Amino acid sequence: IVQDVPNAPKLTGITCQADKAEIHWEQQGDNRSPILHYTIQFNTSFTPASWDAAYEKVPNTDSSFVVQMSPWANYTFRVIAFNKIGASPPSAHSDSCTTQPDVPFKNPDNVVGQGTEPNNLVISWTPMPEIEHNAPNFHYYVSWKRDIPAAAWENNNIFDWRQNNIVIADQPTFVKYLIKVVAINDRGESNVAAEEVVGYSGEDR
Ligand SMILES: *[C@@H]1O[C@H](CO)[C@@H](O[C@@H]2O[C@H](CO)[C@@H](O)[C@H](O)[C@H]2NC(C)=O)[C@H](O)[C@H]1NC(C)=O
Ligand SMILES: *[C@@H]1O[C@H](CO)[C@@H](O)[C@H](O)[C@H]1NC(C)=O
Ligand code: NA
Repeated sequence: IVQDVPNAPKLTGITCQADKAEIHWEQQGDNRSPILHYTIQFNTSFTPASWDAAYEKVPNTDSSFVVQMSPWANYTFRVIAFNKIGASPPSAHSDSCTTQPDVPFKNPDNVVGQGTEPNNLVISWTPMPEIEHNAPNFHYYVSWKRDIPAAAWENNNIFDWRQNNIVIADQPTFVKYLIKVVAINDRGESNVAAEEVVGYSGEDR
């Protein structure tokens, strides 16, 4: 038998719920090599040119699948069929689903407090991409204080979601600080308590 990758599946419909979508499709021929699994890909209005995997290796017996959707986003999906020869061209993309705003569901990862020079303290974190913003006017709220009884938190709003640090200067060398980096948007601060990270001014811990 002469084999080839499968034909593009036909996306037949979609159901858009508040926090999930059910995508439906019909395979269109396996060109003589049984379909092994499907991949459901998705793109958003934030990064429309990027197609990322919503789910890989979806069973060959499924003709529909439920995928989770994050708050404040528009999503369109497409399906690719795979057989031993390889991947089929993608199906046409689905109609879009729009999700409503909510508070952020996480705070930034990799929070570090460390000086780069003797008398400063640099607080850094990994920026959260737009799909994690969850509502308009997303910003980071950075707080810090010396680990001294009665010391008050000093705070700073960072409205640039791509910014990954703040530099605090005129600090004593090698002293301890308690630090927090919280995600906040129009709906409120995130629903997960941020970890109080221990940091040190100067270059040593
Ligand atoms: C996901 O990517 C597709 C393109 O691969 C987007 O579809 C294009 O959208 C523009 C309008 O923004 C149309 O003018 C083009 O004709 C589109 N056509 C398709 C046929 O490719 C789609 O809008 C993107 N999804 C989201 C949510 O941005
Ligand atoms: C969704 O698409 C509409 C229409 O293009 C746009 O006005 C809106 O900004 C988009 N929303 C998000 C969260 O990307
Ligand atoms: Na989101």
